[PDB]
Amino acid sequence: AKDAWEIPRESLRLEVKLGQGCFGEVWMGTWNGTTRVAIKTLKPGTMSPEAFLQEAQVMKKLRHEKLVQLYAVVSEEPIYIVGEYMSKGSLLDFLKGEMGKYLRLPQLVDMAAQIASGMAYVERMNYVHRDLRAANILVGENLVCKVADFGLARLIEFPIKWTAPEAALYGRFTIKSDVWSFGILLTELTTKGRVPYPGMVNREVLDQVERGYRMPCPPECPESLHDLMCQCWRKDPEERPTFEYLQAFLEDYFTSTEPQYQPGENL
Ligand SMILES: CC(C)C[C@@H]1NC(=O)c2c1c1c3ccccc3n(CCCCN)c1c1[nH]c3ccccc3c21
Repeated sequence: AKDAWEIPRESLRLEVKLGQGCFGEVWMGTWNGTTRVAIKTLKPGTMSPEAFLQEAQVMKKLRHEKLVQLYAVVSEEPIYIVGEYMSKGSLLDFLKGEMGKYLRLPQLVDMAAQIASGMAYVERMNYVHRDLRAANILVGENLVCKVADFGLARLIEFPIKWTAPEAALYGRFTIKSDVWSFGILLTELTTKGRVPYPGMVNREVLDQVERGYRMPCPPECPESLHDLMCQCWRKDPEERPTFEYLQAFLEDYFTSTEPQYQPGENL
């Protein structure tokens, strides 16, 4: 047979390495000498397809403005994956970078809104991400944010700190378990890249969380946004808000929730 996304190898041209990985690397290049693309290569032979194209198989059935776009694939060795190019790289690196110092609440909340918007689409498609966090979020020009990295992210039929209890203990990955991760993601944005649960390892946090402990309101962060985190951190996953609620709440934040927001030294 043949693949509808399959393009010839001579259609692209790798130029600049964007960052090596433990399963390959990412390259900026030109598709047909006109299309600016981002090629995800392969480093043999750890993976070594399981299939490695499963990253793309899901990116075929999904399409949204807040999701990183799939362009094409290459089935023969060396295996390649062509897709949308995000100039600023990972959100985590971006927050930890120089720009993180100048980011304030308006920009941070707006970025979360886009992610919530992207995840709202995923919610409508009846899909789960299973690894929603700042490291898996690509940022481009004009502070645009797009959901990325779809490993084993499938239908409905170890980042423990970002993972919901029922998903870590019983493997019950739902769209409501992604909401949990979104609440953790909101702490990463309000701390500008700090690892959640500071001074706390995987075993002690899982026990502490199961007992009912939740992360405190981060410095300069308003109570209204912290409450949203707690809603996402409710023990019973059915009570967690939808991404439809999350997107709408964030988009209308500085008008309907905090109309009297005054900038601080960090937020
Ligand atoms: C559409 C796809 C093939 C390429 C995507 N486009 C980029 O510009 C880009 C991309 C990825 C990506 C995709 C899938 C899995 C991991 C990926 N990574 C590693 C980051 C850790 C993810 N949790 C990427 C990355 N890293 C950067 C650094 C600087 C500039 C651009 C990218 C950059």
